Amino acid sequence: MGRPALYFCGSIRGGREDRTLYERIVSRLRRFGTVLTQHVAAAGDRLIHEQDLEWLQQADVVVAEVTQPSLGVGYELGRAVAFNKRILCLFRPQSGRVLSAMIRGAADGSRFQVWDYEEGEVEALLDRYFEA
Amino acid sequence: GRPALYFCGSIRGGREDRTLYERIVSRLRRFGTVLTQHVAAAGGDRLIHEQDLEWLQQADVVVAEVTQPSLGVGYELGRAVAFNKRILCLFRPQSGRVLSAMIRGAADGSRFQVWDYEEGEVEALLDRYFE
Ligand SMILES: *[C@@H]1C[C@H](O)[C@@H](COP(=O)(O)O)O1
Ligand SMILES: *[C@@H]1C[C@H](O)[C@@H](COP(=O)(O)O)O1
Repeated sequence: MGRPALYFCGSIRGGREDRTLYERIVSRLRRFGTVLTQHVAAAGDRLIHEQDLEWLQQADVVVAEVTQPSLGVGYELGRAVAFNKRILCLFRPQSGRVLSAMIRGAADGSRFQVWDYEEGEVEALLDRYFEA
Repeated sequence: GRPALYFCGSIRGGREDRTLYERIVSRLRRFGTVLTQHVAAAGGDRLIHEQDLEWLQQADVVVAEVTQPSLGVGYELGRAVAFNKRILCLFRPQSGRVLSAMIRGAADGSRFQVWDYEEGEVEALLDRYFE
């Protein structure tokens, strides 16, 4: 509790297409606090559910990369909204996808923000959000 | 008309299973009023979010087909759990996918149930759930 707790979410069983980007995000988040996340660099379901729920409640900020569709990321964002968490979502329009209306439409520009970004930009945008 | 039955399934995550969603929605109509975005373009997404949240809050039972990964379906299920809704999830293992741990691990066998099924079983299973 001596540093901010930053909870990172991104697709796993939805697909690990963006795993490298997730590691880039996590690595940068470590500059701004303790990172709580299921994601581990390449280098039971009830327990997985309960641990991520535990991390989520501990979180001061929830950071989600929402480009790859994922039930778990969506579920974690829904639980996070119900917990009144500050939320930042990061989405890549160049993927060719249209972001879920439930995520884009949940944005209010303050406590729930959805930022579009392109390859090469995410570290700069994280610096902006966390006030480097 | 009650019960109100809220159906969720992938849309912008992919419409791979849209025909199965229609089969599910058609069978749900036998047991209650069906509230769903599904019917057989961003820029106004706030209105979509608010409308599905409205339907979810009115729902007596939430039915989700969770085979195709979807942020919206997952988000709706997360909000549904926070609302302490009765939830039924339906998953097809023959899809070759491993269902999200956040959905499978949310199950408690009563208020939150996850049923595996195969093509051709979904109507019988819905009949069974809704008595
Ligand atoms: C909670 C942590 C992680 O971000 C998310 C992964 O969900 P999947 O359904 O496995 O993609 O769950
Ligand atoms: C709310 C209703 C529907 O089941 C779900 C679809 O989400 P997508 O992110 O568009 O797949 O959203």
